Amino acid sequence: ADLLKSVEFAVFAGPANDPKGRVAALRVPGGASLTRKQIDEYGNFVKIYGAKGLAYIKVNERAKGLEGINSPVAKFLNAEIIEDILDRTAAQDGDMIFFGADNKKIVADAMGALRLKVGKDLGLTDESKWAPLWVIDFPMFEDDGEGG
Amino acid sequence: MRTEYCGQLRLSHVGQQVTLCGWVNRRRDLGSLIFIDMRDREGIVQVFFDPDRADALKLASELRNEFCIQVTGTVRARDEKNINRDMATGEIEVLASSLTIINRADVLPLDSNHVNTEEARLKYRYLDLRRPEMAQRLKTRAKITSLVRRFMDDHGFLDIETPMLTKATPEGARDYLVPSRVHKGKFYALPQSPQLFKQLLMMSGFDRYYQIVKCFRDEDLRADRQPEFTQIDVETSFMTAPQVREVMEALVRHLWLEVKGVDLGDFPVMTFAEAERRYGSDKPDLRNPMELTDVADLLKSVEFAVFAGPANDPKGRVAALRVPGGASLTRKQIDEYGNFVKIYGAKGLAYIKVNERAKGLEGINSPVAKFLNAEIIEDILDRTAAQDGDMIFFGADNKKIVADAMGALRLKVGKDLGLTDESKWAPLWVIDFPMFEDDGEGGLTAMHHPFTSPKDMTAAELKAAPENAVANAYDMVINGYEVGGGSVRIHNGDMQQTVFGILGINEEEQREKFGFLLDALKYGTPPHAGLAFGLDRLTMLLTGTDNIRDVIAFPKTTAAACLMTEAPSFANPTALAELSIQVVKKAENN
Amino acid sequence: MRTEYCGQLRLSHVGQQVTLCGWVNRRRDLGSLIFIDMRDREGIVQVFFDPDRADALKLASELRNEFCIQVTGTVRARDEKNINRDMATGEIEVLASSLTIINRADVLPLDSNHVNTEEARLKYRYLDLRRPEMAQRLKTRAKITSLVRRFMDDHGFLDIETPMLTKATPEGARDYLVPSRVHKGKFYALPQSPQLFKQLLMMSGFDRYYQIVKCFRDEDLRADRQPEFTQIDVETSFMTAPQVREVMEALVRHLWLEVKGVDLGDFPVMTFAEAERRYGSDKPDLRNPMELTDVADLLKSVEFAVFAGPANDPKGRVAALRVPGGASLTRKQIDEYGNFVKIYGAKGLAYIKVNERAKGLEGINSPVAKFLNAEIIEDILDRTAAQDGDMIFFGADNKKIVADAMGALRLKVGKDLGLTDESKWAPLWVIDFPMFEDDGEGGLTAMHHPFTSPKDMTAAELKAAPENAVANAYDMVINGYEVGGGSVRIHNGDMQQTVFGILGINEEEQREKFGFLLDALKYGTPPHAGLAFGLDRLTMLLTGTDNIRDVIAFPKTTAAACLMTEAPSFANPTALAELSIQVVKKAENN
Ligand SMILES: [Mg+2]
Ligand SMILES: [Mg+2]
Repeated sequence: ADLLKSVEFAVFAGPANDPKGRVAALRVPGGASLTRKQIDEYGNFVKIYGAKGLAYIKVNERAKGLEGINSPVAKFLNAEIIEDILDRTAAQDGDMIFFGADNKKIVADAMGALRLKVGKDLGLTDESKWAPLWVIDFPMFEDDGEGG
Repeated sequence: MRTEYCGQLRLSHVGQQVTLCGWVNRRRDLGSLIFIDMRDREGIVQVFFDPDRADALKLASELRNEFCIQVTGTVRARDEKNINRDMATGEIEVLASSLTIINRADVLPLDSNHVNTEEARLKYRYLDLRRPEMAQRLKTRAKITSLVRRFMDDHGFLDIETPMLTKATPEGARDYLVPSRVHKGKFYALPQSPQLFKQLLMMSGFDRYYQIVKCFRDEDLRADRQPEFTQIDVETSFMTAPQVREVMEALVRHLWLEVKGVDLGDFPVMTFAEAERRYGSDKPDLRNPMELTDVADLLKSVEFAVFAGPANDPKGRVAALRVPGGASLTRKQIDEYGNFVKIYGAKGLAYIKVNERAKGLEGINSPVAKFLNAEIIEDILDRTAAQDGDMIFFGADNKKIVADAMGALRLKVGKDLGLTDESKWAPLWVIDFPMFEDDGEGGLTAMHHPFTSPKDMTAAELKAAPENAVANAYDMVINGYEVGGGSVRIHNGDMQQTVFGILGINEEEQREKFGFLLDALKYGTPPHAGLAFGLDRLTMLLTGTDNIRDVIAFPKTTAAACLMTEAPSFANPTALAELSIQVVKKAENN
Repeated sequence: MRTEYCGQLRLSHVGQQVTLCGWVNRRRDLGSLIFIDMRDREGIVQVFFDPDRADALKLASELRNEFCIQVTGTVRARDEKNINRDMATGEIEVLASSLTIINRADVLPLDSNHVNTEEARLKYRYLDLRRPEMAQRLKTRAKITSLVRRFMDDHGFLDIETPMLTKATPEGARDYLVPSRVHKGKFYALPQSPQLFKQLLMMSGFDRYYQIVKCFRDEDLRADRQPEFTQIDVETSFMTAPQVREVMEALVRHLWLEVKGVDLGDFPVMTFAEAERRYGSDKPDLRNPMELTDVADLLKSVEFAVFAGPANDPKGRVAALRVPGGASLTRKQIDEYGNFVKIYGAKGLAYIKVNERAKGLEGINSPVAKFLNAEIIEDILDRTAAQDGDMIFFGADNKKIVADAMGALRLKVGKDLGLTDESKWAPLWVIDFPMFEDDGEGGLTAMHHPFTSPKDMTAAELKAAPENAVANAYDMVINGYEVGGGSVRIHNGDMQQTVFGILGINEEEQREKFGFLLDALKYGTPPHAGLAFGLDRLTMLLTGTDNIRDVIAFPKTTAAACLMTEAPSFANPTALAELSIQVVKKAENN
């Protein structure tokens, strides 16, 4: 988000400047080879969780520039912003960066399941492994929907 | 100067010398003999350069992809073994006697035998529109608008232009603003449609109006949703809904005959209420033979809450989906669907496998048969008319949950089991759409524009029980897509006032949202009604595409940007200066 | 539900029972008899209510003008003594048998038995459109577009839509900006025309395009100048200019034959130079037989500063206007003219009365005879082929002021002396326009537009002497009005780049402003020419009207306002914040 608070592109800008939102990037290893068909399916899969789409950036020849990538949103971004993303997400040649731009809950829900799907669909998820962990500091309360 | 178009050559042209202007679509060589697929707007024709002299040839060996050339030669039959079935001109070829290279062509940035992002094609749109597959969709759109015009003009509709620069703060505040250089600080609005002007033209006595016109939306550019879209706009006077539907139906039928050669046949008509019940959609796909059956009343007394509750709830339903030949279905498959319906709010998906009715409870196989009984399952198999082999799926929830879930489940199953003949044309009319609904905080809001009239209510009965009042509105669906809609407007002022009252639109509001109109209704307003067909949809259906961008010559992307011209763009400060506006940004604490 | 239109009924209908729908135009009681002149878009029909049918006559006594009614009656022959030869339905009337008052009507705020101000009419536009004179204009406009469309279709032009949400481009003129809610800080531009998009379509393979589309000029609005106007946009491929004019000259003749029923003949053809040398404008009115003559060459050595000066000025000319029977003019008369030309920035208006060339200088009277001499005056008369009883005015100044003022005085003197036959049609083609025109700021501007091809000058020669380059451009003038025009486009990249150069736009700007255009020219661009027509002017000319606002359903005033809707207006403050913009003071910020 902090990388895109400026951009004129409201699709990113709105939610990046909106504290109840966020622009989330999901880096999928060697997912650049993903297909026109496959991207579109995911596009619709995220909708199930409230997402109004899925912007992407296909990373080909990293150290080559905006020339080294390939993205429908690249023109709404620029050279500097895109290196920051490829860097931050530690993208690699042949990698795929997916974007979720909406209110925190939707981005969490969409990119969270999307993150899971892509893992199984691409077998990046080694399910033979055991991954335990602690999640601490839960909110005290939840919205009750009726005000309380 | 051509004498004919490449793609129109046929066996009947043999012996005729022709002159063709076009482009090289593909080039192939047989030794020194050069074969070229010469293309122009009508399609491709094979042209062969076979001079028995090295002089004449020269030029031809230079031709490459997209060269713009002129050649004059004679038509002849292709040798039986080379006749091309998939080519309108495939039974003939042209033997060139003259060649003129009008203009070369650099190497194309768009790949021919490779895959191109819709991003590149959009950037090189003028290159992509050359593809015969692409040209054709736009050639057909031209025949479609030509057919509409001639049909409308013949049935007495007047083509009368309405303004694009219009009164701002018009509808939903979902429009484009155009700042005025002359009236500093003031704006016009690009129209959602000739919304109020066509009604004015009915007051002005024109009797029937239509226009092929552009419209603008300004929401979040969903895919299939451009920032501007063309509508076949219609308005009539002294006509009832049925009489409006009939003429608009003869239009579509006329379009299918003349374009696809199919006779759509009389359109079925349904009520918004019947549609949600039967198909769980206000836009039913009737290419799918299945349908939902209500069986709530058959289950109002069982002990099983899953059914008993939704069955007894006044705002709940228990829909039965009978899928012919579905008993032969996998736990795996029955589990996918089990999940699939979860996407729309379903908690589950009970089912009854029907193997052999004649044998009774022992004829079925079902996890819930236990909680039911012989009679109930018999009544249900009767209502749904289950044949041995059929599967009965049940969605038992809130009217909405069931509708979207089973609605969706019906569509998926049908495709899956090959039950829906994707190749059938299923047109219909959905009518009697509710009049109102809850808006944001409730109260009540118009399902259509506020000038729509009630179908079967009095101003008082309406003021008395508006919640479920039924509108005199109609929709044309073709294979599950809203392709048109309209309604009968109000001509009785008492009635218009009551609507506004129900709507919460007070006097000051009325006066600024549409005062000239309201004024216009004071001079003997005739009964009037209209409708609008989305031209883009119409064209998608008529050319078998599914991508809205394929029926528009210069479409924008989802982000409403144009990749070729690169609009929208930063404006010149000079210009912003005369316009008396300036770009600003929240100076949030800095 | 009507059965017929009030105005179509003729004797041929005598006998039938008809159901009319429409408005009460007039009402006349004749004893206990009630007569109504019922109206609908086809016209007026007299309706007779007999006391024999008690209830219809009962309701009919409440009918006032403009009531919306329905009457079912019987058509019948009026008596010979009651035939009204001035109504199309003047030989019949309808003996009513039933009446239904659909809606009463308030007294119209727009009086009809009297004349109104174009202003009051525009506020109640809807009402003013109920008038026959008015409604006939729109119906002929519908007829014309319909005759155009069938024409284009028969000749193979495809109707392809272009976008209205465009990219603000360099030069040309001024656009209406449209801020973007998705690309905050960026705009689109309403198109001045499908100018670059139609060429892009000729490069896409479509071969002939046309569209009846809206264009927006945000420059100050003149007399018959609306902010929006409609053009019959045309673009062709593989055709020369003479060929383009041919078919284009055919569409217009067809219009004049189908509409006013006149034949025009082959349009004469004049070059820009001839047109200026002879009439002082690039849109001459050949209805006026007079024509200007040049004499500067004869006045270089005169003492008289009023001639000598502009005659030795490279950018000046001294034009003589021989006005037949002009000697008869009076002093008050000669002075109005003298002042008249002042309006166009000219000085005075020297003159010579030729009473008898049979007396040399003695046969002529003049305030400037003493300045010229026996020789110079003989050449001036010969050159002008002056007749005894002829007046010769002289305009000496800057080429543009002379053309401007002398071509104006040429037209005015035409009406005054009754020398122009307002009844004739004078159509023609003005061709061979220059590529550029001095822009008053140091450089050059495209006479027609940046993409116009030069008749025969090479890129090099064009770099050498651009001011002198002749264009492959043509205008169609009819009676002194520019109805349409266009040019053969540039299909070569170096050429296009070169012109962008002369136009003062640099590589970088060319790249970012016309980059898509510069690339497309690399892929076999075919030769292509086009032309646009002024629909509104065409309709004006064909409906014999001089008020362009009389051919538009809902036009705006000269200040670009809509008195009926009240736009432009203030936009919702919120709307602007969502658009990331705000209105400012002309001074204030910067
Ligand atoms: Mg709808
Ligand atoms: Mg002009």
